[PDB]
Amino acid sequence: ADLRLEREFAVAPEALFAWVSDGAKLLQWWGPEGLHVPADQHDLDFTRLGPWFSVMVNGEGQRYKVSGQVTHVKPPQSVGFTWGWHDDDDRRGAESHVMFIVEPCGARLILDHRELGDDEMSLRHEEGWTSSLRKLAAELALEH
Repeated sequence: ADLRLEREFAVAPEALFAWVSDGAKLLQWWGPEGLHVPADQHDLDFTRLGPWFSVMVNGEGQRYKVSGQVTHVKPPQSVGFTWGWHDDDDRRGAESHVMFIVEPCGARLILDHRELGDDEMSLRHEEGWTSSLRKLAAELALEH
């Protein structure tokens, strides 16, 4: 019910943080490879506190909506937000907390997702995040 992922990048921590907090940048790699978020419906931005949400659509038209609350935004340091998927009738279930933290070295990113349904879910999310980070990595290497 608790997962941890991390990767280093040849960019400046200031940059890495902007890439994991700014909506313009977030909307670039959000969601696993294969699915995207329609500009039509979302509020993906961890730059300020308050409600955040975002639906994802895959290559087959399947929609997935996840909501949350940005709990803390430490501009250079880190961000933290609430996590909850939505029902077939727009009803969010089990809630979790996601945290993106930087820390230079270049700069490395730590993704920590806790309080998930169980282990079988702590896996499904890990691979999901893993898949989604590939898109960030690529997005970064394109901006150098």
